[PDB]
Amino acid sequence: SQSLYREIHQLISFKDVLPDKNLLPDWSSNKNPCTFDGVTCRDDKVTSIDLSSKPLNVGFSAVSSSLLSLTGLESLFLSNSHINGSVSGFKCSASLTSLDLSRNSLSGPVTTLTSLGSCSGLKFLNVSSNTLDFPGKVSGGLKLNSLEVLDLSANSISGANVVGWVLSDGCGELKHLAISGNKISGDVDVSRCVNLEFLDVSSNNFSTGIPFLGDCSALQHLDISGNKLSGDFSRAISTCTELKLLNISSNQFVGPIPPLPLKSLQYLSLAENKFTGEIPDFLSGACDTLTGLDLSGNHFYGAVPPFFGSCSLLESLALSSNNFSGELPMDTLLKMRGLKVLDLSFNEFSGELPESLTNLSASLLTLDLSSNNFSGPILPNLCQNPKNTLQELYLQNNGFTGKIPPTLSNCSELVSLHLSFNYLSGTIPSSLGSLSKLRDLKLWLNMLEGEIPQELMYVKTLETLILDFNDLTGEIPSGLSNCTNLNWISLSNNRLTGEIPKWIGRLENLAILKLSNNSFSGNIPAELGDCRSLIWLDLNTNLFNGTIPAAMFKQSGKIAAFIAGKRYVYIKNDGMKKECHGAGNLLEFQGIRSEQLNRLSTRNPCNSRVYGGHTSPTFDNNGSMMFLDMSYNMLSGYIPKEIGSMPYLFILNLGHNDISGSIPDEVGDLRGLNILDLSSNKLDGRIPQAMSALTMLTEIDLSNNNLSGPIPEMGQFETFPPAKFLNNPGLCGYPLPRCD
Ligand SMILES: *[C@@H]1O[C@H](CO)[C@@H](O[C@@H]2O[C@H](CO)[C@@H](O[C@@H]3O[C@H](CO)[C@@H](O)[C@H](O[C@H]4O[C@H](CO)[C@@H](O)[C@H](O)[C@@H]4O)[C@@H]3O)[C@H](O)[C@H]2NC(C)=O)[C@H](O)[C@H]1NC(C)=O
Ligand SMILES: *[C@@H]1O[C@H](CO)[C@@H](O[C@@H]2O[C@H](CO)[C@@H](O[C@@H]3O[C@H](CO)[C@@H](O)[C@H](O[C@H]4O[C@H](CO)[C@@H](O)[C@H](O)[C@@H]4O)[C@@H]3O)[C@H](O)[C@H]2NC(C)=O)[C@H](O)[C@H]1NC(C)=O
Ligand SMILES: *[C@@H]1O[C@H](CO)[C@@H](O[C@@H]2O[C@H](CO)[C@@H](O)[C@H](O)[C@H]2NC(C)=O)[C@H](O)[C@H]1NC(C)=O
Ligand SMILES: *[C@@H]1O[C@H](CO)[C@@H](O)[C@H](O)[C@H]1NC(C)=O
Ligand SMILES: *[C@@H]1O[C@H](CO)[C@@H](O)[C@H](O)[C@H]1NC(C)=O
Ligand SMILES: *[C@@H]1O[C@H](CO)[C@@H](O)[C@H](O)[C@H]1NC(C)=O
Repeated sequence: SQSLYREIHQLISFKDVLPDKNLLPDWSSNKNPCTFDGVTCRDDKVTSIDLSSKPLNVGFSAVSSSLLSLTGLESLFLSNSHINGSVSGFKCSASLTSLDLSRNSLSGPVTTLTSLGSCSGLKFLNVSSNTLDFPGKVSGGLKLNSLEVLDLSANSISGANVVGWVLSDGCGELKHLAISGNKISGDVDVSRCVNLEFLDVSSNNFSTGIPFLGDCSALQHLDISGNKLSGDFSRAISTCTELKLLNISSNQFVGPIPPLPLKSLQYLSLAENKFTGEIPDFLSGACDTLTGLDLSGNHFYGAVPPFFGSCSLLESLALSSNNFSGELPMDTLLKMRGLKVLDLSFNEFSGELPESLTNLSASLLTLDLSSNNFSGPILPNLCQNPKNTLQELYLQNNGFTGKIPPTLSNCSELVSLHLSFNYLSGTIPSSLGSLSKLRDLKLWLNMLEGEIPQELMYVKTLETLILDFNDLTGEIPSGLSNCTNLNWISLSNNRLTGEIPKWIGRLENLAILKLSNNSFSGNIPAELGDCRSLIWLDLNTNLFNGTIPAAMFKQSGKIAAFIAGKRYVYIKNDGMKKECHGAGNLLEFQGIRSEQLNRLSTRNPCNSRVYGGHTSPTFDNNGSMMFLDMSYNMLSGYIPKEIGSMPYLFILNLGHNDISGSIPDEVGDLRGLNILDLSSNKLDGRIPQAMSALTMLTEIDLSNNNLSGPIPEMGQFETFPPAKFLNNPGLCGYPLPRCD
């Protein structure tokens, strides 16, 4: 036939316009397209093409001209295919049923989509994750009332009543409308869309009316989350008898939980609003079907009602960041046969942990009790129940006393263990070495004693070891060398001894090493220079000595930084108190209230400058050290000129050592430098004029040295007070007295 002749010539013309033709190596002239990778055939005819996640790097016009006009083509999948340009008029086969152009670079007004009316059989359209917008006046209509499924999410569509524009020429056929992640506002009226099953208008700019749903006869999924809505959503959905998922989270709803349609409800989220009061008894009506409940981040209080025992299907219950109280309602929890995630964090539950909690160890995946006022010991009998499934145990920021139950080694599925901010005494059980899947061990701010267990070597998966603020002793166990995936080691504020092992150069995943305020000693191992992920090195307040090895900077410019997305807290030191040392403590802060930072004050001579966030380096490839504090040690000799080879270095603290020689002119290359402390050393010579080039300095200290001659007049030096240059006899020039 001709369509066969035409099919093959159309496919190859397309292949030929690709900048990297090597992309479709088995597509070739004089070969049957039904044997081509990417192609689906039925009865020797092409029915589908899927070139998704291939970087075609071509424009839509190539697509519409070569592919969309193919006789008999039923679907075209081109997600994440580096297609750019915009849609416009073309000839389109009548059999084309589905078009997926998601995750591309289509641009232009969303009205360009109207030209897909050419495709008279088009029922499913995905253009999510592009840059389609809506310039100015919202008039006319999209004119694609034949669609069953339309996804316009994650575009650049900003405007009022864009939804009216989509539905203007009818929506009797529409089953699924998604338009989340834009900047759309105004009215949402889908009452004429009597077949609509799925509506997602989340993460937009709605702040007026609640969506009008009319009879709401087929609606199963309603997501209006991530807006600024308030008002009577209860009345709006009261007719929705088929509703399975209702997500109204992250809005501005206030008041108690109002009536809800419960007979079909599987997932409910009211999280991150301003709801008040107690959980009402009438919610028992969903217990036949409810699968997920989320009430987090409101102002709820009281206790978890008894009726929840009948919710035998409830898999996850999240109630964090409210004000629930009383004891852990074990009587109710134990009936929840299907429960898998339990999150009561950031409330005021109190009392000791009930013995019966040991049964849940066999059903739960996540147990999060962090940031409550629990007291007593961690259940020793925990994970007795053979076939322990528990993966995540979060008990941080409570009032637990006693030992860390070695028993915890029986929860053999554990990937994450956070017992920080408690009053735990005793040792770190050697048996934790058994947790062969453990990635995160966080035990900081307790009273743990004894040595860091050698047996940790048995945990190949270990990524974070956070042991700060305890009473630990002994040396860094050689065993940790086997833990090659470690990316965050924090041992500060203990009483550890010995040297930094040279095997540390072996850990090529290690981004953060914090060992401040201990009694570590000897030389800084040149081997640190071998760590290719290292961006945060804190050794302040120890007994280190020898000279700073030039080699430790060999990675500069070669660093790519698995460390991001972890909640941290950075407590900046004010030079006000002399007992307070270092630039500042970077600390892990998952599941802990900042209000409880005051717990540190019995363990920390530091008075109040707090920087929150989630870890997030600034480069992605070819960066360098970002933080280097080696202050308050006994380092000597001169500063290597390779010190200047770190353009991402925000902070440099070498204060309070015995460093001598002159300041290398290469310090002037540290263009990202915010802080520079070299105070209380034996540095001499001149401040290099090269340092006039730095533009990001917020703090400098060069006081208590033997520096001499004039302070550089250009750059930022005139900006700092005399105090920063005191006790340098040969030193003159503003902010000091003019030079003789
Ligand atoms: C319109 O297009 C967008 C963009 O493609 C699309 O959104 C994406 O949908 C997919 C699912 O189709 C999402 O990817 C999933 O992510 C979850 C975890 O968040 C994974 O568990 C899923 O993996 C499953 O399936 C895989 C096979 O593909 C298996 O290998 C795996 O074992 C799992 O079984 C799955 O990858 C994706 O996150 C979204 N979001 C994006 C990319 O923005 C959207 O659904 C389309 N719209 C319509 C109406 O179809
Ligand atoms: C390195 O580690 C050691 C070990 O933590 C650390 O020494 C400790 O410092 C803290 C903080 O300065 C000290 O806390 C004190 O505890 C005594 C009782 O032992 C209290 O009487 C003191 O209370 C004062 O401060 C309170 C408010 O913070 C006031 O309410 C009260 O009225 C007092 O003014 C004080 O809190 C702790 O004693 C020491 N412990 C040891 C072992 O010395 C050291 O500071 C760390 N070094 C650095 C540079 O951080
Ligand atoms: C309920 O809606 C919330 C809020 O939109 C969802 O949480 C967000 O998920 C999006 C991606 O869809 C993320 O970009 C946001 O960071 C999330 N926000 C918050 C505050 O968590 C949530 O996933 C929805 N629940 C369900 C089951 O769909
Ligand atoms: C589309 O992508 C190509 C390849 O980078 C580029 O050269 C071209 O200018 C782009 N077209 C538009 C409309 O920006
Ligand atoms: C959201 O809508 C309001 C009112 O229409 C408008 O003034 C504002 O610019 C929009 N805000 C955002 C985040 O675009
Ligand atoms: C939270 O609950 C406690 C205990 O019932 C109560 O005393 C306290 O006032 C509540 N907190 C707030 C902020 O209302």
